[PDB]
Amino acid sequence: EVETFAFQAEIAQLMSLIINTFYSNKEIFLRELISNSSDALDKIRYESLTDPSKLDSGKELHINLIPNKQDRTLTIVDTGIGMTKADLINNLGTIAKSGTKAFMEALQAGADISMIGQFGVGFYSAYLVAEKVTVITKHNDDEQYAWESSAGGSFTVRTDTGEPMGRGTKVILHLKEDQTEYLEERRIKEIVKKHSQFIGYPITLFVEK
Amino acid sequence: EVETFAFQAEIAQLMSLIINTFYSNKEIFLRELISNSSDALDKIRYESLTDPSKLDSGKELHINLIPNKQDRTLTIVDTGIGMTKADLINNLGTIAKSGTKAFMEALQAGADISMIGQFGVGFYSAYLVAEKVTVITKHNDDEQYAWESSAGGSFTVRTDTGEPMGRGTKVILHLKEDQTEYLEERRIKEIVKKHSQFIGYPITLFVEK
Ligand SMILES: CCOc1ccc(-c2snnc2-c2cc(Cl)c(O)cc2O)cc1
Ligand SMILES: CCOc1ccc(-c2snnc2-c2cc(Cl)c(O)cc2O)cc1
Ligand SMILES: [Mg+2]
Repeated sequence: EVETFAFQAEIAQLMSLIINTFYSNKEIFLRELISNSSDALDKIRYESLTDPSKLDSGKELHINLIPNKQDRTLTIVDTGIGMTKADLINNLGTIAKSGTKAFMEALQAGADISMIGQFGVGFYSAYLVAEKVTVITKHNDDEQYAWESSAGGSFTVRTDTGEPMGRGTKVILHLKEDQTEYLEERRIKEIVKKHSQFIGYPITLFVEK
Repeated sequence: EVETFAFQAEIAQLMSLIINTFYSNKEIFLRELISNSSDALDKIRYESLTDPSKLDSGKELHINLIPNKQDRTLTIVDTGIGMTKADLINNLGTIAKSGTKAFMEALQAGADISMIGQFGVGFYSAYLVAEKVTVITKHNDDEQYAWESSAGGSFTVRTDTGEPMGRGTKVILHLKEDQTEYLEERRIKEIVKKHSQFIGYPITLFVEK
């Protein structure tokens, strides 16, 4: 049922540096995840321009942000193109080996962690705030899969048994104990307004009981 | 031999606003074109991770900048994934109808033209400096095509008879008469250093006799 994989050495090194480096401006993780949702939304939009049946798995193109203080999770849902199993295994659709190398060289030429998305590896900034990340994804070709990792060098992939998602990607951030500010409505609103004001899909921040 | 197409009304409106709006910071066109080359380079890199034969049409992943003062052209060449004929017709692989709408709304909510790439339509910033743009492209699936437009509502596509390119995209900017600074070596170097310092492929600026 569950397959466990080793990250490539460079990606393990990227994740160790994100986890261990002192860096206070952690809120940029949300901009990076919302940007990857926007890129995935743009891909299904573009494919649907020539094949409208690609939206038979959901016509609405949007992003939901769902805090849960009881579970200590922040979930980012989109209805973008989704990832195949192969793309999930292959670093969640990114060019992460080469992007890591360039990001390292840049951190040497003075860059800072907030520039991670210039290297094609912004997903991994989730580990600024999450002890465990779970990525549930469904592409029109393919079945629904769950990826997960608490870092430490490995990740798992399984066929997902949760709720069907139609099409798209859900990123569940299991927050570190000192990072619960990212469940607060005022804090999430301030970060989306500062860094994702011009994203071209609706972003709905859910509220809690 | 030559097919002529109308731009969609929103894209014609995007190009008219880029051509007619007073806006002095025209040099951002180069960052936008070099970013689209980087995205195309990332796509063939990612595809080659699971199918190395995709690089049988050229192993090196790079960007060349070629000024020609005699022809008044600046050419941007990359060896990225290339575009099919369909993608060229469909706004050079972009979601340009919806990106235009969001860029317009943003220019209302105070944004400026330099933010065009946040709307997925940075290509069209070429018309800040070019009277005519020619896009020659070759994808592994497909033949080599040339797209061209001097704005005014239409573009052409033909099978290209120039030099074979192996794989990738060449953007030829036929500069406006008052925009020849963008052929000067010191000027191009200053713009790549200011805005494309962290692009993860080599950028070679060619020199002239
Ligand atoms: C350089 C960006 O590369 C990217 C960007 C997005 C993707 C894709 S395709 N399907 N889902 C995602 C996705 C992935 C993540 Cl991690 C996410 O947070 C949200 C998503 O919708 C693949 C590569
Ligand atoms: C939002 C970016 O969307 C993009 C970005 C790049 C592409 C692609 S696929 N093949 N070539 C290009 C390309 C296109 C242009 Cl115009 C260029 O200047 C250089 C290129 O290599 C398609 C959509
Ligand atoms: Mg981008």
